[PDB]
Amino acid sequence: MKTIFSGIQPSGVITIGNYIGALRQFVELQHEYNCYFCIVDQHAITVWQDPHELRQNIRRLAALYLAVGIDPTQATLFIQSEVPAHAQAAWMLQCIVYIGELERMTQFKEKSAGKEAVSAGLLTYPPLMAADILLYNTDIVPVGEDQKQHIELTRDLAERFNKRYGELFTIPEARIPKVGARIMSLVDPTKKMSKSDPNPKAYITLLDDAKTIEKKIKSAVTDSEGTIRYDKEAKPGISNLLNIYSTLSGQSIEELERQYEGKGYGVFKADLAQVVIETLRPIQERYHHWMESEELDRVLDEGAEKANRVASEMVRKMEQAMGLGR
Amino acid sequence: MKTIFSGIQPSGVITIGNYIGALRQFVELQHEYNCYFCIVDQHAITVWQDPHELRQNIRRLAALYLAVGIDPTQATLFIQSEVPAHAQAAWMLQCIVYIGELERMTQFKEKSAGKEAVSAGLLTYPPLMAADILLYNTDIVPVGEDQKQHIELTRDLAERFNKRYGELFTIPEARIPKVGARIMSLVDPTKKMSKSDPNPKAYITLLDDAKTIEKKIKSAVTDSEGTIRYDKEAKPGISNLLNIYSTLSGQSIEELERQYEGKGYGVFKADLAQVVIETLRPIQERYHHWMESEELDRVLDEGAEKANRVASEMVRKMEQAMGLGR
Ligand SMILES: Nc1ncnc2c1ncn2[C@@H]1O[C@H](COP(=O)(O)OP(=O)(O)OP(=O)(O)O)[C@@H](O)[C@@H]1O
Ligand SMILES: Nc1ncnc2c1ncn2[C@@H]1O[C@H](COP(=O)(O)OP(=O)(O)OP(=O)(O)O)[C@@H](O)[C@@H]1O
Ligand SMILES: OCCc1c[nH]c2ccccc12
Ligand SMILES: OCCc1c[nH]c2ccccc12
Repeated sequence: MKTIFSGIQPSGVITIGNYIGALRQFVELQHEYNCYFCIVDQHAITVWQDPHELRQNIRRLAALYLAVGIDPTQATLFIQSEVPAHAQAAWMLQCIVYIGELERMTQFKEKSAGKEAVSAGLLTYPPLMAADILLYNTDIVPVGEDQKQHIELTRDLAERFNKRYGELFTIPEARIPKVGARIMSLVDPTKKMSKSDPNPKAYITLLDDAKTIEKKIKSAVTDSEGTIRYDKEAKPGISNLLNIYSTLSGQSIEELERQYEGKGYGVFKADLAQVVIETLRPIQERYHHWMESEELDRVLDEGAEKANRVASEMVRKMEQAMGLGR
Repeated sequence: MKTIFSGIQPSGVITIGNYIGALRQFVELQHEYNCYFCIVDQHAITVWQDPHELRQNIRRLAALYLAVGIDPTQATLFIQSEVPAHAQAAWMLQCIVYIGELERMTQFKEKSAGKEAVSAGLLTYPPLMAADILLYNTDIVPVGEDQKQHIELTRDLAERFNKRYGELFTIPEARIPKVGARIMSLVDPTKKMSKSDPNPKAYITLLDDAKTIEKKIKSAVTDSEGTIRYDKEAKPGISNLLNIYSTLSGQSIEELERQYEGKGYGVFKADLAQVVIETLRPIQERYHHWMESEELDRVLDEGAEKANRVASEMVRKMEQAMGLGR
């Protein structure tokens, strides 16, 4: 039985991009693999987070993990900061990675483009993520396309540690879905949808109500050609909407192209909004059930205890390999 | 009663520079302050350390801490990596510091000058050091001159956290001794003496035997003027040797200048070597007593338990202020 690890930042409320690219597949993989699913709050604070919003987004993410169908008896669900081994292993891997490898990361370059002043944690984001994965001898890392480069670096760091000190880490492999690996922003179809986008109109969170979802889908940027067909280069907006429609409804893109022959973008958008609303309706109902109850904290308590047992043992082996401590 | 924190890297065997600039004063301050003295093995691995040498240098440093007279019932002596709070607080402070502040650090610039490839841990050395200090509500940090800049940054990070989130950290002050704050290398009197210098002749470790100390002092670079007088600009070699002689023997520099009027560098160096040997002789005897015994590990066990109690509580307050966890 292979091991899976994957994490989601409580930098906001997760989007249909997070769902389609990652979380939706978590629900299937929990039955086939030994699964660790993490709320990576230490990654979230690599940029400014209001403390009250962060505390709440951590609970919201935990509730949405379970609301979409993750069974806490089949997968280990826990908060990153409640397992100290992640910070401990992050430091050791920070001493393995070179500054040039971190500065070349695409995520760092895009996230620091606003400039002014960028935290060191943003630069050292990858070694913490590498620690997340390597601590549990992870075989498979299910992610969207945006995390492929970080997993490539994680493999490099595992190989470097293994050959500098001794064989210890499993070399992880990314698992990126064939469909929906990069949901695009509704207001800029050339940028990926992000839950921390300064525009709320760029994303659909799993907690958006019907009126909000209708507004954001109908406001999504398109061309003016009027034909509903998939073509990323010429029609990136319509192409993104068709991809969301297809993967949420179960209709193929060609089937959707035929369905909307001779129809305008207006009815296409209105229909897609209702497809999204109906998808989110049972998720939101179970979400409110998890946010109301003490059982959410008990799930998190037990998840952290289990992750701590595995991760702290790996840290002991990492320290012994490097010569730290006694 | 004010609190003191100071740490020494097990990157090697500590030198007379480490002793004169820091450790010697530890022995006095332990009776006047609430003291934490640390073996910072996580700082040591910011550059390559052979695991076997690192494991041994950690024990050697612990033994030399106690051999010079640190009383484990008057001060808390512990290993950095055995208190996870240091890595945890280091991550949070990494999210407070800006990359530009780390790149401007003098230590980073000098240590990365060899170039090729520099670990990220070398860049993020300061936020871990800031964590070391701030975790124990430290008032005073006794160090040599080389650590002044790191403590200035630590104060900046404490103030930034305090005003971004809420008053939590004590603002520490450096305590740099009037005499001996920067012992210089014996082979390059314009560089500070360093325990990890690629030349062994640059430093005198506390464990150097008599023949070795004689060799290194007699090989120390001087001018050819022949006069024994203190003048850093014209005679940096002789000036460094006079400073070591003065602070170890209790004679003032002027008293030493008068004593060696009309004498050559040869007898001056030979005499200084014996002053150093006699200084180290009782230290080395008690060192061998600590390395032989189980009581060294018990001291370290109790030190880590006490430091963990204080540091883990501060991490809980740091997490609560930032919104991490629950
Ligand atoms: N636009 C996207 N399309 C598909 N998957 C995505 C997308 N964005 C994130 N993911 C996925 O969500 C998972 C968690 O990553 P993360 O927490 O950092 O999302 P985010 O960047 O903060 O939110 P988002 O990108 O949607 O705006 C990843 O496994 C994977 O990258
Ligand atoms: N040349 C020196 N003169 C005086 N104090 C020193 C000197 N070098 C280090 N120190 C002091 O030793 C303490 C521990 O610092 P550290 O472990 O990093 O020493 P080091 O750089 O590795 O060894 P060294 O500088 O002697 O070659 C510090 O509080 C303080 O900087
Ligand atoms: O950076 C993407 C979020 C994340 C943090 N740690 C991880 C480990 C595995 C998959 C995703 C993450
Ligand atoms: O960098 C100098 C060694 C060191 C690491 N952490 C510290 C905290 C206080 C004084 C010195 C150190």
